[PDB]
Amino acid sequence: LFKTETLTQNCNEILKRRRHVLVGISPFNSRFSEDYIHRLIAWAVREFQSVSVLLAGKEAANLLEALGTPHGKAERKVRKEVSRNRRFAEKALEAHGGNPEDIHTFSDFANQTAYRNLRMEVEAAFFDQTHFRNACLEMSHAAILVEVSADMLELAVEYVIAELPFFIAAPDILGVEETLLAYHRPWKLGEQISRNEFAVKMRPNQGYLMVSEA
Repeated sequence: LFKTETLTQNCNEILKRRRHVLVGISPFNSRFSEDYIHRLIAWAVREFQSVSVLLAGKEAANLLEALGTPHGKAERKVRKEVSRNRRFAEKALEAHGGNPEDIHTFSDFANQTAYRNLRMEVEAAFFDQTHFRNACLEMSHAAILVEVSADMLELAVEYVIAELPFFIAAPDILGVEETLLAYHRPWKLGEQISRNEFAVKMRPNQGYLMVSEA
């Protein structure tokens, strides 16, 4: 039903224990359709003890703004899109035996200590290390995905910075022992992170699970 590919041999060991998976769902991404979300979550609930859903926070508007959508309309548009992702995930979670309250957005933790610490770690790296800054900008290019300017990227990159703590430690934010972030795309930044190319480090209880249909 789904084929999986881990980041590291560590990501693989977390995978073997099947404790928690954090399923990402992106706004405005043709991948996530009601039927697809239903299948993914179905598979998650089967394969793991515990399933959580991660949605896009407020900075998702930065993406629409980079595409020239005006600021006010951008927030309203993101609100509609994300609340719609939520409704689809709630349905699926309810239907397959998961907990409908296990949906979060990456903005929900803004005042949480664990989230703020991590966001600081990422900002310090973003500003200090040029390599990291560029990896991040490449990634925000990926997110916006008719020409793309450097200012568009300085805008959209807020999205990548806000999201990243769930990629490097979700467990600290959600209070869970260990977890895998499941998503359909390859994560290039993650591959570099895993090789110790930056001051940002993936926590030993976190892993990235690339998931694809079968």
